[PDB]
Amino acid sequence: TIDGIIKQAVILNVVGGGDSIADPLSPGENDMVHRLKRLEDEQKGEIIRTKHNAQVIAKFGRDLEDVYKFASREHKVGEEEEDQIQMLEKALRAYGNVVKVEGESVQKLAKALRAEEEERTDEETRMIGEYRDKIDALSKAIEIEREGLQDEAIQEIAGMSAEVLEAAAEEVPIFGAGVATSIATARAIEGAYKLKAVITALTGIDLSHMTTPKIQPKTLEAILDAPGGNVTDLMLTRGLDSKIDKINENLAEVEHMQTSILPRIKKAIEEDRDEITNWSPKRIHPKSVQRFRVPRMQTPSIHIYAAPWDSDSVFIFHVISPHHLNESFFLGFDLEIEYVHYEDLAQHWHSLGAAQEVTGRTFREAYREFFNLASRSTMASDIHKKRLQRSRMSHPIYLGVHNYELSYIAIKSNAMQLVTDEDLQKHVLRGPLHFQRRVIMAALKYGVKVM
Amino acid sequence: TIDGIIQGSKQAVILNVVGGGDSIADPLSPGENDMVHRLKRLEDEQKGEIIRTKHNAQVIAKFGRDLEDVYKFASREHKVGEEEEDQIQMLEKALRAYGNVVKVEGESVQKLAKALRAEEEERTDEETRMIGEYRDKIDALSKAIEIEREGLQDEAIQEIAGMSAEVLEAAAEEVPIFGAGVATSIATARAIEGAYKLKAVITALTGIDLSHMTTPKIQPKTLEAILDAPGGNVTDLMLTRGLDSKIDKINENLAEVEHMQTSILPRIKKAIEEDRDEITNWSPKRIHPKSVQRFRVPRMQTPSIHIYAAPWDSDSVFIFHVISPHHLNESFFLGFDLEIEYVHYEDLAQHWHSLGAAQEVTGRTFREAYREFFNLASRSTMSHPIYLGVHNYELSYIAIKSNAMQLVTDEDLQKHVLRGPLHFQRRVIMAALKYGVKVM
Amino acid sequence: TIDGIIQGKQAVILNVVGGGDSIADPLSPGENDMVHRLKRLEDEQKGEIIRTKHNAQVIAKFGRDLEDVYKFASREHKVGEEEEDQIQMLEKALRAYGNVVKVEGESVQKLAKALRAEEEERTDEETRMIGEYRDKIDALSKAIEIEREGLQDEAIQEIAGMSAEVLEAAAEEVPIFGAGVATSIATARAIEGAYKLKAVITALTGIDLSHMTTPKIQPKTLEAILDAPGGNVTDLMLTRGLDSKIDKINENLAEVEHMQTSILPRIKKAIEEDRDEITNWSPKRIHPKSVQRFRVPRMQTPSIHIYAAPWDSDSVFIFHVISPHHLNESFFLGFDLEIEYVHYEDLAQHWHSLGAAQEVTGRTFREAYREFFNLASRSTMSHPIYLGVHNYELSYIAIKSNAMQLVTDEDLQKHVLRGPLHFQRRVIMAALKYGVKVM
Repeated sequence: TIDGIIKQAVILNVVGGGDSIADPLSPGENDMVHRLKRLEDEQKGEIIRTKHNAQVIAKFGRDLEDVYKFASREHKVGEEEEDQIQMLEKALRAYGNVVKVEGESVQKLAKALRAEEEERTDEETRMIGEYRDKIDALSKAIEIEREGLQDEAIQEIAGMSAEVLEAAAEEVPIFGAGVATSIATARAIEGAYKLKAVITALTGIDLSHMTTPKIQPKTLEAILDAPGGNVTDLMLTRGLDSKIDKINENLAEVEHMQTSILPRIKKAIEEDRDEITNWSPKRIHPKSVQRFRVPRMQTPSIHIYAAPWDSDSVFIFHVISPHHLNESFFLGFDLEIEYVHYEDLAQHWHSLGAAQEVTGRTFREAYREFFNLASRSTMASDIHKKRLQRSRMSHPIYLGVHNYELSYIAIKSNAMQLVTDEDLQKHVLRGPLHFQRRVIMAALKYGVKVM
Repeated sequence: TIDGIIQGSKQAVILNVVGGGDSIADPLSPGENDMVHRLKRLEDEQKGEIIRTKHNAQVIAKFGRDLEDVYKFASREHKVGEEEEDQIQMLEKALRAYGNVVKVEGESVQKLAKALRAEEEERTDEETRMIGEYRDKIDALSKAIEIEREGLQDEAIQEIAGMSAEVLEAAAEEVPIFGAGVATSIATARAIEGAYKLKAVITALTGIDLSHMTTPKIQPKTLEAILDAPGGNVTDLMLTRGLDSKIDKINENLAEVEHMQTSILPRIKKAIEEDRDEITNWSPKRIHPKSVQRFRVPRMQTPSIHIYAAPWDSDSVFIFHVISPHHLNESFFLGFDLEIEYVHYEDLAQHWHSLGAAQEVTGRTFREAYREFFNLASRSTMSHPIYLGVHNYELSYIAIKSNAMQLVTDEDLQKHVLRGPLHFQRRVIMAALKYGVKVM
Repeated sequence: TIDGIIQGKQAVILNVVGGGDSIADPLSPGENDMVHRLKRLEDEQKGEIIRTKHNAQVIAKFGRDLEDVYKFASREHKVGEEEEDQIQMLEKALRAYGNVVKVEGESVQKLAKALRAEEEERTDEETRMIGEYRDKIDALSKAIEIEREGLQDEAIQEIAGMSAEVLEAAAEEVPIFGAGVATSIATARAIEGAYKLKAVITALTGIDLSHMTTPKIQPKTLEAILDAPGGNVTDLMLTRGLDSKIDKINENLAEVEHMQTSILPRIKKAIEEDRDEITNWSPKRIHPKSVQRFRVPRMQTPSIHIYAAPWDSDSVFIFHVISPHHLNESFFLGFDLEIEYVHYEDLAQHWHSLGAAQEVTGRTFREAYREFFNLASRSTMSHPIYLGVHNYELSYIAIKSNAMQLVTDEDLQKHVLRGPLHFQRRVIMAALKYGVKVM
């Protein structure tokens, strides 16, 4: 229940190609980053499919094409009508199969990087060579970007388009090798074949959290850690271990869906046999699957809340972890009082959540303390104190959602640095207040490095 | 004219679904309002590719090859010389196709509505079937809304539920034309119109904006009835309230397209023949932009929620000017000064643009309306308002009017609306104008 | 270097909403980012229609090279022995881009030349072509006429509002394909985008080319239409817009020629130099390592770069507009709306790889913000907060001329600063990008 009271600094992210930030207090901008991401991923997928369909089928199996065809090409009726359970199983299996292939590739490269030099095979030597050539490009890019900064800057380290970022940053491209416009990542392949899209379409279960970042913050940090000097093989692993963390987190989610939730969906279909007009054993009726609806504010994302009074200095993050690790934390801000709150919380009791030992406080208990502790600060004006006291007896106003790309543990670690690292706290709050709020979001999602 | 006090200083829900549902915006943000339209167009174009690929044979079997002809002209073929398309024949084809799609939608809702308000014994086997299938979807929506309601904090103002477009179609769409109970395959009349670029081509050839001719993705009165019956099964009669709201909008759309065909189409034909000797290389097969500027509505007189700001630096003052479809040439004023807890309402006169049907000459000018508004507002500080832009609405004009009416008269509404950051309060007013809020 | 005091009828942004290029609040990093994201998605959807409708005619006119660049970008992926020579590709895409814009340029030149030629001197086809251009201008005039009497007594906003397809039909002087058929008009900007020419150059080299574009409407064309109310715009007056277009086309042509003669040879050199610095090096591949030599810092790209004050102020914003690399020029344009203050200053040339060398005059961007922030901070040394980028569509000279009117035209200064401050900032952006006309 941390109530910590708050040179060049860089957001560990790339603009253009990289994932977007938003002002936490702007519901519109947060909604639009998701809308734009979906439209951009759909246009990318057409290129992946056209370029690589034969090779995707050869590697991952025709199941991926089957899920794609069902999603957007064919609609079967009567006797030929698709078994939607068989479809749901197919899409879950395909998603898990794509991410496990990604994981194995990063594991192999990570293992090779921490395997002396003499001990490395010819192909281990080859593969580290190819990875280091890309890292050299990223290093030179970051070098040129760094001396372009003003004496006192708070901004993202670099700026490259998605195609340039894939060519330089993506460690283990599945197809597309060293041809720009042709690089096919596991995230691109999943999106192209609409694997998550179909799982969500059939079950109502949101899976936006099951993704990977386009660049690893710890990779960027290591490049800055070694200025001109070549980043150690060991230092590179930090980024690669962050990636495997997220991949394993994704794999555990899909396995939790297959072993825990899939059996109950099957059960629900047979139970509703006499509750549904023209019931079919081949169809998942929306009625049968509302059993597994998480409340919109309990999905695995950064949920943003505003103060119940007119304030642009107060915002609450409530970040929820994947369902299999049924965890969440509170991160509150009052920039007018230079105040930051952190707290670990209890587990939700929604259908999708895995059961844990019942420790931690309620989100409700957490916002009462946030407003309470704020009203006690010596820095607070008599007007502000009275507004915080009114808000405390009041409840926070839900704005919306902002999906995160790192592991839940890494977002937790990012939040921890925002509450404890006092050096961080003084390079973050500079410039227009609305700009400060974006920077806090960026610090929560990726991290900032001070120089 | 109605002028009350939005008293500032329970739970209140916006009758809309996030994700799948139509978007709101801060009225004072011109950028966000512009981008909701841009994003909607891009999302509808991606959806249309799936509708076309999955259903083209069945669309042609049901609505006729005219829809495919409009699509092909819009985005697949470009004919030249002797084979060059008669653009009037095209304009007629697209208007006819649009009208044919919406009349099929209307007939389906009518049939379901009629069945729902028929004695159980009186209902046919298929009427019993169809109400069964509709109720199964409503049960899903009810359970969804039930789970969503106990997730709310003690004091919340937000949208009732959150589901993706594909989940919302499966649970909310009463009369899917194709796609039955297969997610990713449900084809609505709104999806079919968009997929075949019917409005797109009418606008492209005439310059006439038709953004207003749409249907909502969920009926607010349907959501209201579900909340009206907590766990308890919504009455068949109660369900009709949403279905009647839908038929209102469909009939409103049908009257617009009929107004375009009988009133405006003849004058466009006339204008082409009149400009015979005013146009270099004139063709009877081409609609020249010169000939069709006669029918240009001023950008601020289109059927939408038009947003204006105060001529001084204020984030508390904003004016809605909502214009009805051209056939019902009506509009109203809805002014806000949140600093003074003030709301203005007023019915206004009819515009004299080409597209407007003539009415009896009552009501004050928009100019007369802002003078009073700004007079009261400037007391806190003649003034002319700053136009920000447009925000298209999905319900009937009558339902938006009714929504505006509740913002001026329902004092219980006024006290749950202005809470949190002022920018958030402005979005909530927009949401209340577009969909409505229910208090609990 | 000019420092003036902004002072304070109808005033109009010389742009069309819907179909026309977007503005943004300079102090909103999100809205600036999203206008670019939306533009790319809209251009990709448009390109599918251009390709499907016109592929045979594009190949007949410009050659199969355009289709080859498109196919490489989004349709095929060759491997092993059959793998594409990425240098041959880069040359092909640069050649194709240059070939499309030079065809556009020649068409505007021909129409411009005809418009200045005395009526008797004009050929039958010169008479035809001016007739067709004037019919479109009449449509634009009537559109603008109807739009003008819809304005309130005191209005500051864009002159007109039409969708892209309606704007192409009425405004685009020299459509390459699509003639007088809405949904079918193919501009050089549409054709370039459809065949992913710049997309592939950027994808292979990392060099941003967002600046190489044309506006969807010429501000000087709109100005001339307002200059002649009901009265027919003179042939000579129309040329002002047509000369602005040729300015931008020639600016684009000089950039691509600068890329081909100056930068392309060094990229080829860099590939051979890194022969022993790259694991599994190929003479057919452009490795990202080899092309970082030519990376412009993100804040030095040819765009309107926006900076905020290092303190909490919504009245202070700095434009730093950078010209195309071949004309290695830039200027500073600072605003403090709380003090009614505007700063202008010409600056020095950047020393990034892509910049053509000039004579070493002008002050540093750092020197420029020091003074700006000094005067501004008096209301409250300081370093500005970078927000992001906003690409411009007119010639660099025309944006410079637009900035000049914001600092010197005192009549302009009093119709711009009216209404909510956030709205005022958008209007300044609009005035910088297109211009405003007062009536």
